[PDB]
Amino acid sequence: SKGEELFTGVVPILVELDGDVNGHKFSVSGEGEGDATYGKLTLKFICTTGKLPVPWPTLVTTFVQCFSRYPDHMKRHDFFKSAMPEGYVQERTIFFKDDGNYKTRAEVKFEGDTLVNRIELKGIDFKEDGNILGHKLEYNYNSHNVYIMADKQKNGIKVNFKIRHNIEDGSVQLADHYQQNTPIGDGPVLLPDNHYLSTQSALSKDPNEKRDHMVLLAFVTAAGITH
Amino acid sequence: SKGEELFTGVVPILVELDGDVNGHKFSVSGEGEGDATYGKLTLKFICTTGKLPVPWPTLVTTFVQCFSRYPDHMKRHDFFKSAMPEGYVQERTIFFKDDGNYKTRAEVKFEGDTLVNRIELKGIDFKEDGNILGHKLEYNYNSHNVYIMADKQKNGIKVNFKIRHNIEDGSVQLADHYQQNTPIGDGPVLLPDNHYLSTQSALSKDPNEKRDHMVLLAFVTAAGITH
Amino acid sequence: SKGEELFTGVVPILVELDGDVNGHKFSVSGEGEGDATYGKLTLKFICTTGKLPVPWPTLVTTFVQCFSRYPDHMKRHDFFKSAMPEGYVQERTIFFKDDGNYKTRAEVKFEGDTLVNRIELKGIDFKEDGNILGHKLEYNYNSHNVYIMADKQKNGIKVNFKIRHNIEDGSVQLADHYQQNTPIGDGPVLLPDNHYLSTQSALSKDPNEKRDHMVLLAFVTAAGITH
Amino acid sequence: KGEELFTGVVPILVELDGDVNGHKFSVSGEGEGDATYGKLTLKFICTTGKLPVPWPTLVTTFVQCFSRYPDHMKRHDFFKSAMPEGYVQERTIFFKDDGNYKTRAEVKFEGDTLVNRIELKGIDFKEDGNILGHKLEYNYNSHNVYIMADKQKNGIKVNFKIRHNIEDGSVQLADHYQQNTPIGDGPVLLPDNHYLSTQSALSKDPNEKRDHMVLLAFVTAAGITH
Repeated sequence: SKGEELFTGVVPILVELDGDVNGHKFSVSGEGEGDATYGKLTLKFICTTGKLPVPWPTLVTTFVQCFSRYPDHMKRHDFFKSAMPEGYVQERTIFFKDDGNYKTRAEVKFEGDTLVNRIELKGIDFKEDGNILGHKLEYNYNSHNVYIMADKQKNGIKVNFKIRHNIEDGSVQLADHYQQNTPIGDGPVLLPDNHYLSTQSALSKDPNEKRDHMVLLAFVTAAGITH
Repeated sequence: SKGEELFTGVVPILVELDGDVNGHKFSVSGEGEGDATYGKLTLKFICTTGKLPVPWPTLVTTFVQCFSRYPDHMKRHDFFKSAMPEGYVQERTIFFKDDGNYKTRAEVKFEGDTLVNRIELKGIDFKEDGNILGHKLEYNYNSHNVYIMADKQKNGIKVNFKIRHNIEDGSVQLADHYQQNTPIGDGPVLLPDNHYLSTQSALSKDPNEKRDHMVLLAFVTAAGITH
Repeated sequence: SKGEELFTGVVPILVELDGDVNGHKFSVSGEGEGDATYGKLTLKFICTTGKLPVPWPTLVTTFVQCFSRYPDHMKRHDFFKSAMPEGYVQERTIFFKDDGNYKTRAEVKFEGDTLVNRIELKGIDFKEDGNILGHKLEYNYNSHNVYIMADKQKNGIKVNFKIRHNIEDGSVQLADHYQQNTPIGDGPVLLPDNHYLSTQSALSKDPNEKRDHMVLLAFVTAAGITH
Repeated sequence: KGEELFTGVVPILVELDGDVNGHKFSVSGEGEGDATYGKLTLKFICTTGKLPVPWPTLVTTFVQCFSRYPDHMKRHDFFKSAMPEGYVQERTIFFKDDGNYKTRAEVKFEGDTLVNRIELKGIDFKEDGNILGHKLEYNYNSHNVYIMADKQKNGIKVNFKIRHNIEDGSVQLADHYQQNTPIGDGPVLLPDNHYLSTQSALSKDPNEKRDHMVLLAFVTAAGITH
């Protein structure tokens, strides 16, 4: 696609999130860059309102699948890049098993030379001392496959996966993600055959940073198609 | 699961289809056996009403995913066998791109020692000299991945994939499958995490058979989960 | 490769083996066809000297990897078709754990329009009532990955894998395969990056065949490269 | 038993003495690994000054014991089985149309630290080539690392081919021939054939003045379901 050409090098990224979980309001700003050639992202996020009222790992998926590496033999299946520069809307509901849910809406588009992800998040029905509001999730992250299908009637894609968040007591908290992406612009996009994205995420801290924050490094690679 | 034990050896299979495509009525009977230990199926189908009014390859998917091989580390994700012996209802719409569609409903269950697949099929809006009613498909079959997701809210699974049917002029006819599977019985069943089945199908003819028929050998293996 | 073009359709196959295992001399003739577009082989083998003195499954690997399906994105890695029509020599040692070994030399090449596999096999040091000469192997077959690497100095490849043969008492007999393939002709061949072949095999009988025999259907697909 | 040593975060030390076409250098590295996620974080410093070869050419030389082996493949993890006593890792790396590295390393626990001590000899490099001429980009591709048992040495043989992107758009290949053997007398796990899928991110420390490399790696075993 034409949008693909915008990703051949290193692209600066900005992330902005306005959040409300059980009435606790908060904001996060992020910045970094993406190198889709290697399917690699580097981002740092800061809670600018003080302490983040939910665990950092619960927000990883919310904080730019246009940086996925699509191998050459799968390049006609890259919806994300095909929607650029005008972008796409990404909406999710994330159901935390035996707990509350997040609902998110984001616009992912170029603003000048920068890929910008602007999100609104609303979380409801969380348990005051469940794993989320009780901060019981470990500061780590597992590898996942993100399943993608075309949604022709909406000129976009439907996406589903289930994050496994390790809890401090040895158990796992699941977070079931129902996701849709739809183009912002009117130009044609690539609607894919079924496939998946293999995703790895490394969370760390900036030793020079005193605010509540998260450093993220991600690798994302499309797979599953040989026709 | 309990139902898993029913598939440790060779199980006889019967298949019965009653069909109507654009008003053309037909019946097909099938028989053979499955060996889920190897993900292997061998079946022969006969059109008992005369000539089959659609190409045999378009019915391959319609004609027992309980015979899939689930490797030991994925056995908790085998919905199909866990629903046995009482079985499951399998419903599909199959959309032939630029052509008509099949809607099917099937009960797959043990009747005595035999696994029985009883199907009703209705096809509508087919073009009279399209690839299907014009018999323009080659007698062959590609390898496909069948994507499975849980639908817990509806007590079953949702399955999606797109068959590529090779056409006699070198093009491909796409057949987009939307499938739902629901237990028939009351007992506990396994709802899987997202995964796929890798499917290969060999079509052939019985040299001693003068009626319109298809011999089918399949291998199906589950993949995609390491957690 | 130029040799690739010889496999775009269905290609008849002939197999001939002369064997001697612990002094037991036997001969097997086989015939059928291959369709590399689908990675598919169908073959029937007959022991023309009487009863086979070793179990049929032990000879499956010996009885045409040129019929593998190489996906379009991996076609530069298909050594086997590149060596045609002049062909290649395939040599193996097969070490049956806690038992004897087979040593084989085969020529695989076109003779007219037919792909012929002509093999000499020598087996030594088998135990008289071990799993092999004692006929304790089940008539079935598991799926395997066949690992391929280039051998630049021999202008060919080196191949390794270990077959798991199921035994009648529930155990497994291992057969470790050390394999080398070299071109017969002096024309250019394709030397691959490391990859593997995913292989599935279905063994059956011809109900109207009174001779000692085996019917074989195989699917083979190359994988492991996206660069 | 060696498995048990990797359930949590394990500090790492790396020490390399090198000589490439007579150019002597040393590198010290440190960080940690978390095999539960197959994840490594390491920082390397050239302590002798400028590194005389590109940082990417040394990535594979600078602890496969931190690979994630999924539960169904745990019987195939040679690397951890050799711990704490360790293994020797030897390689020849052939750079196509250029010279070669030969390495010998001991990888073992020294107290609670996993330590990788390497000797590297490089020869027959072209002074104007991709390596000594510093024409490799500061990046890294994903690779599969193919492992087989070597029963008669009671270890493994490993082969793969690194693709290093060149500053003009071409690729410099580095064919790795690798062998690992136990240092101790204890039993080890000899695996069935399989591979490790490897991803590597190279970066810089914005406050580090010395010639250095920051590396993050993810490594996961695959290919077995029997």
